[PDB]
Amino acid sequence: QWVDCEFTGRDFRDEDLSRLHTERAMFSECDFSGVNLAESQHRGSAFRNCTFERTTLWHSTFAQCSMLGSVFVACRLRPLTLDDVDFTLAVLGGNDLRGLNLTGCRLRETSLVDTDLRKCVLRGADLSGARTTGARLDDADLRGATVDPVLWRTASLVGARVDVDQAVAFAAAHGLCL
Amino acid sequence: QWVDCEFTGRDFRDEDLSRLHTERAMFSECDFSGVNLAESQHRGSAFRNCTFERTTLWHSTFAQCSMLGSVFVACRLRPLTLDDVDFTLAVLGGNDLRGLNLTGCRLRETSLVDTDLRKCVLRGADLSGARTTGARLDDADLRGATVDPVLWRTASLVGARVDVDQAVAFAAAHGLCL
Ligand SMILES: [Cs+]
Ligand SMILES: [Cs+]
Ligand SMILES: [Cs+]
Ligand SMILES: [Cs+]
Ligand SMILES: [Cs+]
Ligand SMILES: [Cs+]
Ligand SMILES: [Cs+]
Ligand SMILES: [Cs+]
Ligand SMILES: [Cs+]
Ligand SMILES: [Cs+]
Ligand SMILES: [Cs+]
Ligand SMILES: [Cs+]
Repeated sequence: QWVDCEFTGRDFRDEDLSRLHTERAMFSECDFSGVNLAESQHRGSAFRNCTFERTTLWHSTFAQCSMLGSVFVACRLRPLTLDDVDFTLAVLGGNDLRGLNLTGCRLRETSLVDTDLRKCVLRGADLSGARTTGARLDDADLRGATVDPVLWRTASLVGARVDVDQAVAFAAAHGLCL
Repeated sequence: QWVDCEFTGRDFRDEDLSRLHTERAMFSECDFSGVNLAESQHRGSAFRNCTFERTTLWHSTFAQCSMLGSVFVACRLRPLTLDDVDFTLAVLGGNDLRGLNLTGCRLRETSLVDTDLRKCVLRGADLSGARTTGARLDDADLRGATVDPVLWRTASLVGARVDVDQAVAFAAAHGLCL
């Protein structure tokens, strides 16, 4: 258990940190490449501008945690239990996030380039400023999520679930004039 | 002036009928191929299942007239003054109708295949059952018009003006789930 402490510029590479429990641990610029972090549990922690390359995070829990600015490259992120996790400014490009429940999660200015979010639950999520080029949102649930008009012409949306507002914004994003 | 009379299966081909005035003239199955009908004026008349091939109808006026079932092939239809003209079941495929004001006109089960309706005013029009394959509705005004979901994936709509309902139906026609 790492409780009420910080870690800055620490190199945790290729370590086995499975089942780690943290509470109010603030990590800044820590390197978690090749780290095995399966079955870990986090509550109130922050992983700020950290590097997650090929990090294994599946079967984990993050509650009220921040991931602001962190970069995730080819990470195993499913399944995963998230409750109010801030992904603002984070880089999730190219990862497979299919099926993850991301209700009300902040993804402001998050990079979602070529990220697979198929069937993801994004109700009430905030995607203001996210980069969605090549993003796959098929069969995902977006109702009440705040999204920019650019998303409507960048992500694939077959079967995506939306509210009236989004449908209207989709329509205007494809050249119709309201 | 042809007033309160009928004409059935009449052959009017290649006749000069320019400036003709009719009032409650009922034409059924009349052939108007190659006919010049420019500057004509019609009020309360019917042109039912008539044939209009290469007929010249520009600079004309039709008020409360019916065109039910008539076939129009390469006709000059612009400009034109229409007020409540019924085009139900009519064949307007391939004609250039650009810019025509068609407010509240019925186009139920009308064939609009490859018809150019760019910039047309179709407010309050009824297009239930129209066939819109290759139809061009760019910069046209559709607000309050009743249209089938199939129109949203068949006609070109760049800049078309729509209300909230149509935008929503456009959205659902492209795979989004409301
Ligand atoms: Cs361990
Ligand atoms: Cs802090
Ligand atoms: Cs949860
Ligand atoms: Cs969640
Ligand atoms: Cs916003
Ligand atoms: Cs911003
Ligand atoms: Cs004449
Ligand atoms: Cs009649
Ligand atoms: Cs008129
Ligand atoms: Cs009109
Ligand atoms: Cs209808
Ligand atoms: Cs019908």
